[PDB]
Amino acid sequence: GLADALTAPLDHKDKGLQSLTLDQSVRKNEKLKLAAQGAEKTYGNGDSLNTGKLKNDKVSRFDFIRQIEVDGQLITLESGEFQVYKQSHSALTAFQTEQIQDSEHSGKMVAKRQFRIGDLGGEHTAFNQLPDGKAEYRGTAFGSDDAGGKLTYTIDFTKKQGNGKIEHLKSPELNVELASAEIKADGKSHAVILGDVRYGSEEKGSYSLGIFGGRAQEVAGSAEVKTVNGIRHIGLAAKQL
Repeated sequence: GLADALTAPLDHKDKGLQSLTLDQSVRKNEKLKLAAQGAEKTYGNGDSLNTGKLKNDKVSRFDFIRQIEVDGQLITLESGEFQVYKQSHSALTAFQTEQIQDSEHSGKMVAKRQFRIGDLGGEHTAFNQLPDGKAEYRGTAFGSDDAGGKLTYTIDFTKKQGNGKIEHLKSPELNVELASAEIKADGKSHAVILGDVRYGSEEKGSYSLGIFGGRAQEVAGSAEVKTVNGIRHIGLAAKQL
């Protein structure tokens, strides 16, 4: 499904989420080239990724090159692995950097590793159309070199509160509690949750989730965990059973 995501047109026959707009994953004035399984495609800011072709509830992986066109020619600025986690009403992306442009010689690349979240999108649940009871979510938490995290989350729509936890990441300090937090209305009037992240009794950062699907089937977003090495980013996506 990787080559097809790069070569085939959007087809509503494929399982949703059908597509994802790459607003954050491609910066204005730059281009993003993805390659996998013998195919490639280049994206500009605002283009859509064909997530329809990707498998649900798993991380799909592409090689990426972030490029800039300067007076006709394409210069590589960064390369590595582009990750996409697909659910039915939501999706998110992330970047594992492996190389960056040398700071002095534009034509040279230098080994360098780092990790960051890209886009989060899908069919946002309207704040004023939230369901009634309580809901349980289960899914994935993924960070640099580790897609084996397990996300547990619970929403009480009556109290408009959510809370949960991350387990099983290889780095134990990343297995944090996602502390109780209020469901609020976005600037786009979408339902969102912003909360603290905790380990033991202590605050360790923050998390941010959007609620997706007509019936709040899904949550997705990310967490930042403060560490002595220092901030670690974790992608988050879960769904009702």
